Amino acid sequence: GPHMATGQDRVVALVDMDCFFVQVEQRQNPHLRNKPCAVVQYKSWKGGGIIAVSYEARAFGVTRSMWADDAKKLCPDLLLAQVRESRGKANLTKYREASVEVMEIMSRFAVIERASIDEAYVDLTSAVQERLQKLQGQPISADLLPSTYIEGLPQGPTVQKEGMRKQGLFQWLDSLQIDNLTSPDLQLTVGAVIVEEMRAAIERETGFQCSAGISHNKVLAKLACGLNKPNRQTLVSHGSVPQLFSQMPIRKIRSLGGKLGASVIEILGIEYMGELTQFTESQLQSHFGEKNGSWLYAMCRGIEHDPVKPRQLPKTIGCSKNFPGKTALATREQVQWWLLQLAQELEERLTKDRNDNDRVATQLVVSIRVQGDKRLSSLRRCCALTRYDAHKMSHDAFTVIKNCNTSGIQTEWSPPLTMLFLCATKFSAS
DNA sequence: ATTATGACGCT
DNA sequence: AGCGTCATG
Ligand SMILES: [Mg+2]
Ligand SMILES: [Mg+2]
Ligand SMILES: [Mg+2]
Repeated sequence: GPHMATGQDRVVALVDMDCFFVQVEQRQNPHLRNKPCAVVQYKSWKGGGIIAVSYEARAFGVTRSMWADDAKKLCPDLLLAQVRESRGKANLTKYREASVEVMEIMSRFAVIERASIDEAYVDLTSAVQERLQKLQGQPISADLLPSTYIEGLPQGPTVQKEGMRKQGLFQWLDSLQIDNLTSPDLQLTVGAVIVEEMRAAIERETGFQCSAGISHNKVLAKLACGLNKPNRQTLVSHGSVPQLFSQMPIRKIRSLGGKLGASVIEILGIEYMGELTQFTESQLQSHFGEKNGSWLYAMCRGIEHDPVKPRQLPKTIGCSKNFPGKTALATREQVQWWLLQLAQELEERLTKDRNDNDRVATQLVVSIRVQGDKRLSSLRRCCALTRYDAHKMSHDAFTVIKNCNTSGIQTEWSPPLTMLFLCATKFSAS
C-alpha cells in the first residue's frame, strides 16, 4: 500500500522523427513533399531496398525491407530517393548530419539519450519542476496541448479523429489537480506541454516533424510514441497502464519483440503484457533470469528504472557492406580493395568526429561473414586503432582476418566473404 | 539479395 | 575479448 513504489518519480519523453530519411529527402527536394515516397539503397537488384516510407506510401502497403520494384506494384506513382553512394557503398552522412540538427535542438530543453539516428529519450523531470514553479497553480489550457492524445481517453459518455482527441484531452484536463505540485499526472501533463514546445522548435528550425511519447519511464514513453503517428504525441499515465496492457501483445514492448518475448509467450502460455502480473517476481526470475525476471515483474505494472543516459553522441562509428550471393569476395585483391574503401569512409567520419567532438577512438573492430553462415557476424576481431589512416586501418583489418582464408592459394579467398564491417570504438577525450 | 548501422548483455 | 540479441533508417 503506502510502501509500494509506483514508478512515478520521473517524467520521460521519447521523441521519434517521422519517416526520418524520407523527411530529409523531402526537405531537400520539395517535389517529394506530401507524396507517396520512399528512400532506397542501391538500385540494380529489384530496384533497390526500401529503408524508409512516407505515410502517404504506407497507406498503399509500402514498407521497409521491401524491394522498390515490389513497392511499385503496390504504389505505381511511388516516388523514390536514393541513398548517396561513395567508394562503392551506401553513405549515410546526410542523415547523420540531419540527426545532429535535431539532437542539438532537443538538447536545449533537457538532457537527452541518443537512442538511434532518429530518436532520443528526454529526462524532463527537472524541466517539469521548473515550469510548475513558474505556472504557480495556473491550470493548463488545452491550447497548450494542440497535438497531444491522452491514452485511454475519452471514456464513458465525436465522429472525427480530432474531435476524439480533444474530447479525451478535455476529460484529462478537467480531472487534473493543479493545486498539487507533486501529482504525477500533473507532472506528465506539464511534460507534454514542454514536448509540444520541443516538437514545435524542431519543426520550426529544421522542417522535420516528429512524434513523441510522454510517460514515467523509457519503455512506456517509447510505447506511447507509437500509439499516434505521425506528427502527434501521446501521454501514457501510470493509471492508463492496466487497460493499455490488458490487450497489448508482449512483442510490442521494447526488448520483447524477439526470442525472449517468444519464450515468455510459450513458457507462460500468455499473449498480453498485462497477463504477466499474475506471476511472482521469483517465478519470472526462474524462467527468464534474475535481471529479466525483475524487469518483467516491474514492467508489466508500468514500472521501469532504466535511466535516460546523458549521451547525445554515438559510442561507435562503423562502416559495413554486404556482398550477397554472387557478389561475394573471392580474391585477396577484392578483400583488400573493399577493406580499403570501408577504411577510407571510416577515416573521413573519424576525422570529422575528432574535430567536432574532442575525442579519439582507440579500438578497431573488424567483422566478417563467410558464405554459408546465417549469423550477422561470422567472426569479430579487434586491434589497436592508433592513427586515423585508412591504409593502416585496412592493412590491420586484413591482418586480423587473413587466417580465415581457407584457400591454399595466396590469391584466392575461400569461403568467399559476404560482409565486411569496420567499427571504431572505445573513445577517449582529446 | 533487404542493407547499414548501433546499443547492450553474456560469459 | 568475442559472441549473441534487439532494434529497424
Ligand atoms: Mg522514426
Ligand atoms: Mg526511430
Ligand atoms: Mg520505423
